[PDB]
Amino acid sequence: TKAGSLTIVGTGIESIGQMTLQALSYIEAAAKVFYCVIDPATEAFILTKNKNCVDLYQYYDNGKSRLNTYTQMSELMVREVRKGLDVVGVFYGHPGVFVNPSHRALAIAKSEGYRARMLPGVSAEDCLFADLCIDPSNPGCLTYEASDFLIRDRPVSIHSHLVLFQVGCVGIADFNFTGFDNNKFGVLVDRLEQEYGAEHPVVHYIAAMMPHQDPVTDKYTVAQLREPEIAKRVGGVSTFYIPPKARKASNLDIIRRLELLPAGQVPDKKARIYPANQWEPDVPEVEPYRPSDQAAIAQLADHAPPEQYQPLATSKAMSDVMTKLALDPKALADYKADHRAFAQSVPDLTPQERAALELGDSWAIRCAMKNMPVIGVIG
Amino acid sequence: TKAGSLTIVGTGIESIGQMTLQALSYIEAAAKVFYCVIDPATEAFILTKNKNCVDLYQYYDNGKSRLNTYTQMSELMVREVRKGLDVVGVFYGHPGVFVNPSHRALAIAKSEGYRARMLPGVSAEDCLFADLCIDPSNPGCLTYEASDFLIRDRPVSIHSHLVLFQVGCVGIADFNFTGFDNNKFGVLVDRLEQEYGAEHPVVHYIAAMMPHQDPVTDKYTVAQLREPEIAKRVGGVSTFYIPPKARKASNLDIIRRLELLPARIYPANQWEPDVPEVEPYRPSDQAAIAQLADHAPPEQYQPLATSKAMSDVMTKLALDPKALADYKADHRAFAQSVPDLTPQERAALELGDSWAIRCAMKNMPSVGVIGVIG
Ligand SMILES: C[S@@+](CC[C@H](N)C(=O)[O-])C[C@H]1O[C@@H](n2cnc3c(N)ncnc32)[C@H](O)[C@@H]1O
Ligand SMILES: C[S@@+](CC[C@H](N)C(=O)[O-])C[C@H]1O[C@@H](n2cnc3c(N)ncnc32)[C@H](O)[C@@H]1O
Ligand SMILES: [Mg+2]
Ligand SMILES: [Mg+2]
Repeated sequence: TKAGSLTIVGTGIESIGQMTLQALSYIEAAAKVFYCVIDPATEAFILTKNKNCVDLYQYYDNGKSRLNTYTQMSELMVREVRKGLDVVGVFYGHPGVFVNPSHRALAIAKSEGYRARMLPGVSAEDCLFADLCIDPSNPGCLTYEASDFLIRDRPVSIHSHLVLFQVGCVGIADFNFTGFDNNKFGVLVDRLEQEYGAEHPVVHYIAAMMPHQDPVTDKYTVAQLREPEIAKRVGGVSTFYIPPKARKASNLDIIRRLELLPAGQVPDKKARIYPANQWEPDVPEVEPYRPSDQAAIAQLADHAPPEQYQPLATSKAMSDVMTKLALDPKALADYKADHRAFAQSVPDLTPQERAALELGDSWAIRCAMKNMPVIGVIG
Repeated sequence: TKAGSLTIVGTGIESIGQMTLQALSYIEAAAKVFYCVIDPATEAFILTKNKNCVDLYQYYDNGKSRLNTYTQMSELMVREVRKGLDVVGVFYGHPGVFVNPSHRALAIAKSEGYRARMLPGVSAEDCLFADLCIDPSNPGCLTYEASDFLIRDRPVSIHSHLVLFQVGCVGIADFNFTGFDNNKFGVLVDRLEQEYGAEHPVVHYIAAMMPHQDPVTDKYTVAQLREPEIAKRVGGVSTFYIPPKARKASNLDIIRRLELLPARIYPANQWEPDVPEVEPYRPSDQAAIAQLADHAPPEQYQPLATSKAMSDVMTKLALDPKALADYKADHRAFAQSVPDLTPQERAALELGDSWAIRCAMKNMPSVGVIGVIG
């Protein structure tokens, strides 16, 4: 085994609360930490959990290309990996969603034979779905970088959700500590008018960064984005959400191939899943209590568990070790190095529990933890 | 005006580790918990954190429409809200990403006048970006439900990433405890052949659910998906990633209006067909690295300058839901009861404005919110 590793983790968007349990445990275990976050409470919190940190944010500067900064950020991390150290990089949100230097550093580490992994986090788009009360499933979601959207003439879909990141720095390749002069913003507004029309809604979204703050969820017309006092509200942490303009027709040939309806029958056009998208222009709210809904609610009074339902029935020893593998990176490493020896080290496991842990297979652990007489489709 | 609330939270995809600190703290503080997760170690963990939990998974059944189950799930949660209680619903991953009952329950609670909020979590798409080593920024990302993709003829874009959820149950409305007979999967494969070609890559992705497991990241051709032994590997936790065919050329009219020049970023997408190796250390990269020797902190860079007392209270507001509720009820009273704050710190907390808290915690030299790493 070659010494040295790079694990890159996120902190989420809202200070501290949106960090994952595994991001925290890897930060605490690291030999060195490199971080890039944009609120002071999160920075202070990281500095309590590890005493060998470097702030990557100081490698930005007024008038400096962001590409130069990114090469510097990545080289600082890989230099320490090359000394045989367990290094952790930290980026706000999800560390691989609209983040350049993380992909670069991990690809270099991997090419040179070091252990390299990214742990996912909660992005600004994850926050958007939660705060605007939409699901990417209905009716699909397109996500772009705003400048790229324009330069490569990326296609819109007026029947699906559209999300645009980096709307506060259209055509801007450098940095300033105070803020951007977003004077090419009109080029974006022109594209939106062309595709959606002057009166279609655009939602200006800023997720709350502090736990007591409310999110910004302000609706404007495409035309209203040319007013100055409205335009200056769009900054470095602004994202746009553009809702669908219309509903796309169903394909009858596909409906028959999928056997969803027989030949001769057409879908119910006036049918929608509750609730309606609140941001769409002139769309009425759907009824939550149709007769079929009301009948399902009646069945609750009766209801008991089905015969094939598998209730949880585990032990303290088993639950404890499974929790430990998720929260203690050193215990995980030991388990992976030798399943059998780790399994024999754990007190109080039953023969079936010890064997299931010895194997490590998903089927085995489920048999050991559930009363028997992988399907999670909630979509 | 009215007692009772609903907060919906997620657990992430990989057992326990991918839960957020705030999802955990709201689960602990709740009067009643309702959960729907799909591995036993996460279920066991939830049950150690609150004494009053109900498993929503028992409302599925063989040959029963998933729609009927979703209506029952939402009504059970809102019933406890109507009793004036603080209720938490828990769904695996992000609780609003391809999840029907969460949106339903939140919309009903809001319309009736109760407090209602969703806290975001780590989705299967978040895991996909991390494990396949791709960024939705480059070159854009389209995300669809596989059956909806077919039924409403949703457009493909051959120059952007494509992600498809629910590929294991094409055209299937009901539930079965054993698994799906995914016998309409061929209709999906036909659309992908029409749009991308028989030899184009499709990556079959399953994120690790247990902390010791490896992800499934198996690359097939579209044509290979017709083979019975390959098709039957696609199940209830399977997602597809389809990479771009090629790179789209820049538009000169727009380049002129943005005032740019009339150069691929490292690293290249490993999944895209016939993409060459990009050099990590070009001349410009080598010169950026040389500058690290003499580098010092910029003049307008604002180093953190805070106190133990101020850091502690900001951490407390993020990790203690009842402390947050107390502060939001009365900023003055809360700030007065925090020991050892400076006058500037106490006044900043009383205001609660972002500008005030940032001034209190940083040195401002001779005010920005600017995090563009994309
Ligand atoms: C360099 S990127 C980093 C994104 C981050 N890694 C994430 O996971 O969301 C910066 C862009 O993220 C989005 N963003 C960051 N903070 C946000 C917030 N609080 N609310 C809404 N969008 C935000 C904006 O579009 C911004 O221009
Ligand atoms: C009902 S949805 C729930 C999604 C969940 N809320 C999330 O945040 O990802 C079920 C679909 O999620 C995706 N999914 C769930 N678990 C997964 C895993 N471990 N790896 C890849 N995709 C997964 C699959 O597309 C699956 O058919
Ligand atoms: Mg990534
Ligand atoms: Mg949502």
